[PDB]
Amino acid sequence: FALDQPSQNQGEIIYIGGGAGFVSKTLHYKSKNRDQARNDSFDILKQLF
RNA sequence: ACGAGAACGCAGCACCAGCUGUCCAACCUGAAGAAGA
Repeated sequence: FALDQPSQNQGEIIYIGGGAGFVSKTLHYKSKNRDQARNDSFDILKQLF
């Protein structure tokens, strides 16, 4: 209902634990472009499911 | 009727005394329960 999600506060956000998403598991989209990172993600996830 | 006969190379005696199989050394290195249940 709120989804405030405080942001830009000196980077104080950590996805600690699990059962949240597959983005925190695979690390290639922090050094690519949105279309390019999603293309690489599609290439690597074609082998899964 | 032998340069002969008779005659134990034998008796006593600890291969023993002292001496750390010790000294140094990490079972140690590298490694998400996620993911479309």
